[PDB]
Amino acid sequence: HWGYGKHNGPEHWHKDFPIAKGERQSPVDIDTHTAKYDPSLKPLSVSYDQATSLRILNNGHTFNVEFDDSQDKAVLKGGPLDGTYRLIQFHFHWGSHDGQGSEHTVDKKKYAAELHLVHWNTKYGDFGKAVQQPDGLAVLGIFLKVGSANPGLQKVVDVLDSIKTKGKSADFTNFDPRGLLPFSLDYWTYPGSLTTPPLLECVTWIVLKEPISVSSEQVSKFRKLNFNGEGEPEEPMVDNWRPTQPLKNRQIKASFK
Ligand SMILES: [Zn+2]
Repeated sequence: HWGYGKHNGPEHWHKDFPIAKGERQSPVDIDTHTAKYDPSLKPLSVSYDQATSLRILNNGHTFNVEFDDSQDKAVLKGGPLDGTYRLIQFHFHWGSHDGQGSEHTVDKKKYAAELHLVHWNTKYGDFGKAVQQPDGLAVLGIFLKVGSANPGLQKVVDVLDSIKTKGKSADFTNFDPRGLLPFSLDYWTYPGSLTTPPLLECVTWIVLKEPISVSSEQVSKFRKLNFNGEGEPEEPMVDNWRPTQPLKNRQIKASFK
């Protein structure tokens, strides 16, 4: 019912999801000169040592790596957050070519891809309750810059040929998401939304300044996925990104001076 095509794409999402034109929509452009250091931010704590990946799936929009979120096995704390946020899945957005694909931009520059690690606030008990609250979700956003091959991505790349069409999934256990993090956790933060329908304004965005690498060959494997289901005309899964939205009455804060 929604997608990234001419008919069903970001320019038309507002018809069925009028919040698409709301106060706190994502992604946004990050102006690095006007994002101000915020000394009230606490240190950011990523605790992924016990993370338990389960499956990888093509949902017709991207591919998701799903985690066991029945316990505090992989959590995000600190920074702008109050309380504990549990990892439920991560996924990517990417382009048709290396010069586009990210959702957030930095001084109007696009990266080749962007990684989203989605976490929900445990005080709401269940992801489905959390997404209804303004402090329900915390999404780590990590930019991918084409350069050297990334070993922490390779297990993902290697399984993508098994989930080429919408609705396919594969077993995906023992994947360590720490291998997808940059070495510095310096970040920008702002209040926003899911970047796909239903576009709910429940997200504390934490966008890391340091990108991770991806080889040309690795991102080319992302582009061999398809939006369509089996037996339908082929629609390559590329350019599954929403363009940036107006900042409106928000500020982007920096964790670093
Ligand atoms: Zn995303």
